[PDB]
Amino acid sequence: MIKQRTLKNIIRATGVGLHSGEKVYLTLKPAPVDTGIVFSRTDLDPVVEIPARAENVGETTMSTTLVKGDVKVDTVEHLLSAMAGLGIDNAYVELSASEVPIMDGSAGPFVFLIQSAGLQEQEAAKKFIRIKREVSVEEGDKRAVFVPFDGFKVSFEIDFDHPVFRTQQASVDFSSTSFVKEVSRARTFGFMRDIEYLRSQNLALGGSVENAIVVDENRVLNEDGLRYEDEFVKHKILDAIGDLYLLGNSLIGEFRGFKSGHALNNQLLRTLIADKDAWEVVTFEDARTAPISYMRP
Ligand SMILES: O=C(N[C@@H]1C[C@H](C(=O)NCc2ccc(C#Cc3ccc(CN4CCOCC4)cc3)cc2)N(C(=O)C2CC2)C1)[C@@H]1C[C@H](F)CN1
Ligand SMILES: [Zn+2]
Repeated sequence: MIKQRTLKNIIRATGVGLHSGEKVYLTLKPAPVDTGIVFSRTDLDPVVEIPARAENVGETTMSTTLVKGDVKVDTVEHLLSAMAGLGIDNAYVELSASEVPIMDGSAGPFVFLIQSAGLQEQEAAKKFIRIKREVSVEEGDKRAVFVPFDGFKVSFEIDFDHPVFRTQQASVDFSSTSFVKEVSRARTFGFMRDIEYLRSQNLALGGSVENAIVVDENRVLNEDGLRYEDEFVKHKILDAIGDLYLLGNSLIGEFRGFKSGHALNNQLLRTLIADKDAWEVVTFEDARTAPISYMRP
């Protein structure tokens, strides 16, 4: 059968929080069967643990954020992206501060570390949510859609009215396209104008070229430019995938985002969980017949 994966070994990384400018020490520990992904504030006494279920999501404005009480964990999307990518079911994610470190602006550093350590299969069937019906949300000109699909695939359009905006639509089937190779390296991005305002509202305090695509009026200001033709929309997919990990079970279906953010992605989540008609849980007693598949541990 398809079995749950956890970490083989623990991983320590160090970085800054993009919004906080805070030095943050990160530790990824294996977790038991049926733990799911569980974020943890080790700097607090006692320690505060927020499962990365959708129920725990807060201010979605500048990043995806987990809350319990008046304790938050900011910017989980890139890491959850990475964990989703490699099909990790169970991990604890320890932090010395409120924000998850940004590293380079992509999932790549996270995927690296996860795979250097390696994965452990566990005597327990992986549980899957199969999309069974179109489920759609709109707000103004944004839209966000699940569509049943025998596999896992993500599509995104964006429109920025911008000299730099190269391609603004992409679609990836992850049962025939390497998440690792095609999506994981896609960096977050800010606009020159936004940044000037946000710094003077104590946001983007840890932001630099070393972890973000910086865009002028006209051009990427990053000396070494883009990792991809379509990095921006490739990053949007990355983020989308993270948000979808909050289900707390992997997805057999397709997502389509149009101009969508964390806020509308999270609405889509809630609505989907609410319409029990629209989905079902499935395990597979024979991976050679299952519609999505996995990399070697
Ligand atoms: O990636 C995400 N969203 C995407 C990207 C983008 C967005 O929300 N971006 C959010 C974002 C905002 C600001 C920065 C920065 C910086 C910065 C760079 C240089 C200096 C000065 N330097 C410092 C060093 O010295 C030299 C100068 C100072 C600061 C990076 C990302 N977006 C948008 O739609 C944008 C348009 C609204 C969709 C989510 C959200 C979080 F960003 C993380 N994941
Ligand atoms: Zn992002």
